[PDB]
Amino acid sequence: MDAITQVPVPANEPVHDYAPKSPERTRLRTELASLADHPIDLPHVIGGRHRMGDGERIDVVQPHRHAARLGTLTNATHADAAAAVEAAMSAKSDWAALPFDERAAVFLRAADLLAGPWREKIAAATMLGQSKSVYQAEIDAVCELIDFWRFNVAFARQILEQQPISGPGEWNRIDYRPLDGFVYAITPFNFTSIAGNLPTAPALMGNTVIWKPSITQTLAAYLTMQLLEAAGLPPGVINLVTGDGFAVSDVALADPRLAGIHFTGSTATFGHLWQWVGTNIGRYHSYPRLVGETGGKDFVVAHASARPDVLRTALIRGAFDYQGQKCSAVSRAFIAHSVWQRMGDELLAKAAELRYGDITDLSNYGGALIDQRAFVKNVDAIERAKGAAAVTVAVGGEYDDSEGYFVRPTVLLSDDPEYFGPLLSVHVYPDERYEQILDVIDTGSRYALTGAVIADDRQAVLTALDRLRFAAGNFYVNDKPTGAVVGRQPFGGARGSDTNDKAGSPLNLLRWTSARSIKETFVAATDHIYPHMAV
Amino acid sequence: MDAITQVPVPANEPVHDYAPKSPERTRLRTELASLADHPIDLPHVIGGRHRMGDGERIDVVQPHRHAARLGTLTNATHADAAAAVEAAMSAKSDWAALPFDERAAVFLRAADLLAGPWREKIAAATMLGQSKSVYQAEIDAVCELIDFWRFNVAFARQILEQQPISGPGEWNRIDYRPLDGFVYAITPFNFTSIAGNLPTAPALMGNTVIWKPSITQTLAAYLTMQLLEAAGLPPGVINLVTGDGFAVSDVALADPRLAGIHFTGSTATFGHLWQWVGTNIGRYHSYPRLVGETGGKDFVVAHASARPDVLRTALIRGAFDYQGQKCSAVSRAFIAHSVWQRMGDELLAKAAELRYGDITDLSNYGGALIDQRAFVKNVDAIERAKGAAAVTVAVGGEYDDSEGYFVRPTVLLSDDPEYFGPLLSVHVYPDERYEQILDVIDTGSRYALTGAVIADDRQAVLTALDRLRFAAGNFYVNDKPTGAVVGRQPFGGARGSDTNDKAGSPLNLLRWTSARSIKETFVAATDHIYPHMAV
Ligand SMILES: NC(=O)c1ccc[n+]([C@@H]2O[C@H](COP(=O)([O-])OP(=O)(O)OC[C@H]3O[C@@H](n4cnc5c(N)ncnc54)[C@H](O)[C@@H]3O)[C@@H](O)[C@H]2O)c1
Ligand SMILES: NC(=O)c1ccc[n+]([C@@H]2O[C@H](COP(=O)([O-])OP(=O)(O)OC[C@H]3O[C@@H](n4cnc5c(N)ncnc54)[C@H](O)[C@@H]3O)[C@@H](O)[C@H]2O)c1
Repeated sequence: MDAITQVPVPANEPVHDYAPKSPERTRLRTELASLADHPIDLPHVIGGRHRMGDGERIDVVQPHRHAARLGTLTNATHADAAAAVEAAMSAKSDWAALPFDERAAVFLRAADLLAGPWREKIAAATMLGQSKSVYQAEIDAVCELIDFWRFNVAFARQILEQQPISGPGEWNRIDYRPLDGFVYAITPFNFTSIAGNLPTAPALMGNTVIWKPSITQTLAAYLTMQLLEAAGLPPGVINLVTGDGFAVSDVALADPRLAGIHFTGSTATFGHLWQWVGTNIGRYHSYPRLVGETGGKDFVVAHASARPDVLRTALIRGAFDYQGQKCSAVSRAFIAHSVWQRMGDELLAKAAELRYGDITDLSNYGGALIDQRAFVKNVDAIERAKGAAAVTVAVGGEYDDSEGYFVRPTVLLSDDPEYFGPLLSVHVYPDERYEQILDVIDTGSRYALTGAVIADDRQAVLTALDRLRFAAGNFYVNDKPTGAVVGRQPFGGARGSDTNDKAGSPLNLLRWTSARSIKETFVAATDHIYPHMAV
Repeated sequence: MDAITQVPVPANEPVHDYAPKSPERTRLRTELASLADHPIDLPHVIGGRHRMGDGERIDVVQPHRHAARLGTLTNATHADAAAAVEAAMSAKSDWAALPFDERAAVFLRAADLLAGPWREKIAAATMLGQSKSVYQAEIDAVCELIDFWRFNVAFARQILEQQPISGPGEWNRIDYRPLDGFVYAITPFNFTSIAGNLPTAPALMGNTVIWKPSITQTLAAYLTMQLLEAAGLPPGVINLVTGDGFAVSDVALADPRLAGIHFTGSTATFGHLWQWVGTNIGRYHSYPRLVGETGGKDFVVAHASARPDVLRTALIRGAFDYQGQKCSAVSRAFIAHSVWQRMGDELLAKAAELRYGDITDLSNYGGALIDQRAFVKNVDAIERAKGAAAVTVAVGGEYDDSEGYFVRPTVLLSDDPEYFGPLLSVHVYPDERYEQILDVIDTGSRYALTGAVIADDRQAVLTALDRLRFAAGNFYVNDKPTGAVVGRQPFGGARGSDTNDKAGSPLNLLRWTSARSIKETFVAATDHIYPHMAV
């Protein structure tokens, strides 16, 4: 090869609507029936070998219909974990020695497979196992994962061409090496996109990986692994180990070849892994790159100039999309009294009518909560709210785990200015207290990933962007604060977090490299003496 | 202001030679006499106030003439440290609210002051206190610090214009916020450039800082502080606390407002601070950004095709420049027998004749070791080498701490393939064992920051760049592996370190920011129902 090649130019994948009579709806139904009617083994995928292991068998079910099994996995044992580590270390040399363009082709090809023949399958599997409506499955499992692959390939190519100045007499270049060691990718239930990206991002840059997906996302994960295999991912570059991950960590965090951890999920899990790696820091051949994101909860503030209709829709969608189970969901709204008079009743009537049920009925707005643990935490939050003097349940609050893990959309009214679920707290404040409410938000916020202001008044908007500059990761104007699209709304971690390097920009990819400068001098000095030293 | 402004285009500052009869030599002598003859108090500089504190008095002396005092500082006490923290937190709001261009002007103006009227003063102070020849002082205290300022301003401006895609219906922008909290900058004796950059880099991006320079670099540091003040640095943006730093850390690492640490120095100090911050992680308002570099030792491998003259000069300069006291110095050479026959005697004769003495005599090649601790470690390394069967002292080895901390350039011959000082170990290997020697280097290297191959044969060069890809940070061809120039040879940390973000590229600056996306949607949805849900 004698070339300076360019990659295809990425653009965001269009979101299909699955409207009645559309051909994608019909294709989705065929995939929904096929996955739901033929449950499978969900094995470990180690050095290209699909194998059930010897650890306990654990079923993956439809959260919205928990009697209906989708598959059964086995809990990784220590020997499984040790096999995944050795297979990653064994694939490394032939993977790192493939040219970037051939590595990139794998992910570009996976993107195009996901965009086309696998589209409704990966969407259906995400709908079924994670309890997502077709819209939620589409923006995540299809569009966001496709965009991660195409955009990462573009970002990587952009990194490779960042090169230094050459002075007279020399040539300086930079080589973006992979890491020495394996990468451990641990992924959450709630996004099939994040589950795919976490292991493939470091892989693109020449690394090999063990991937520990969430149990309740393991159907879409296994199918993501199969898609990558059909795209030409070589055996052992990414190794999938199923289960709770406890035995995987026992092995991986003890191995001196651990190069880094790529994690998204709860702050409790992050802290544990973080303290563990710190406790063991003396064993590692290299300082492990810890790249992680943890949760928060989002807020909306509506100014007296807010459009009522926009506000109501941003609260319903922001709080209740995916049953409030995104990275963050709208949990706290601060609404000016005069705007509350115009849209308060409608917000409550619409929340009352919103349909949660079986997501194979495309009527429904959404599905169930992810598992019995989530359902219990939501029951407890609701009962705490019923008993707290400072909060009234204005609508919702009902729950029933008999057919699925269902919690109704719930709105709490609070007169005073955790869990993940469809619970929205609304405080109504006097219009003239806008600035004082901004201060409350600023003083009490450590865990907002995104905030929003709803206001037509430019001065009110700029006042929010200024005063709340540090009170939230990302910040939205006149829209819901959820649903970052790749290439468009990067970053967005919690306050005080160190998250410039999260998924969605070139900075994540640089975490999976170790850059080196190469300097060549054409005519170097042949006498050591310097001009100052002369008589 | 209604503008999209650009910054001046940076280029590397030219290095003055200080040759006999040059006007810069004459200006340097005036500055050398003035600093040497009028020793000063070296106070703390807190919220713009220069004050001696109540901790013990510690003299700063000429390492090469340790009876000659340059100044006297006081060991920061706890109350001093607490005052530096409060003054930083108190300057923050007016500094963060200055527009980038006005912050940048401070550093561009400091650069131009250092390039011109302060040039020979900051060079003289670095020569006197750190025992550097005029060449060593010039490439560091003047050129590298000037280039850090101008290049950082250019890199920062480049970061600010990295912006996302806007979709139809919206406008997405990115705001590069400063950190919330103060930055703690701890700097080493050996570079006046690093000492300046560490505190000013995060400052450029809107942060405020406490700076704890090395005792033996404190003359040039205090004068750097005065230069920044003459450039318009506002009071309390950077606060200088003198001494051993123990009492400064007691306060800073305990303060919940610690945003990050910017450190360069030994791995023992780094580990200690790192474990301390990890032990206290639960107290901090934000996860502290730990940005640090630690040492190593460098190697040169000469192929049978090496140019003898180039090799000899690269070994002398690489090992003996600044008495071997740079970030890394050439400590191990692997030389093909046939090339050793051609330049071995000359290398030994030239090392024997090389002059180390008082650096005010511009004849000398260099000066003394930095302090009594460095001198003792070098005495011990030499005596260990005299007693080890595997090594012969071929030249040098003599030392005398009576007038200054002087250690002679020393070459050890080793038949088998720590401290910082002028000690070079040479192993001579059979020409045909090139590839086997590359393997030895690779297997035994954890602490090489830079390596070099000396070879005219292209195949031998490519074999070294390939086999030693992971055995060294940066890698040099046909030159000494020391003296990275800003914008030209970035990166260059030790093996397994996490140092993409070190001084010398835009990645260091991003460590001092927290990026946020702002999304505005012009016509957001006014109904929550999705197209899939339709009858
Ligand atoms: N900030 C973001 O972008 C973002 C995105 C998605 C989810 N989240 C957050 O994550 C949580 C959502 O999902 P979750 O419940 O899957 O989080 P979780 O922490 O319970 O689980 C995350 C993953 O870690 C695994 N795990 C847990 N302990 C482990 C161990 N010791 N060793 C190995 N693996 C282990 C789990 O099986 C799962 O695969 C919420 O708090 C949410 O806010 C954040
Ligand atoms: N990698 C690089 O780019 C690079 C560059 C320069 C120096 N270095 C390394 O650093 C060392 C050189 O210099 P050094 O001797 O000044 O290193 P050092 O670690 O002894 O001291 C570094 C700084 O930390 C301070 N310090 C030490 N303990 C402290 C504490 N507990 N709290 C606060 N401050 C504390 C010292 O006074 C000094 O200012 C060598 O090992 C060298 O390789 C590395």
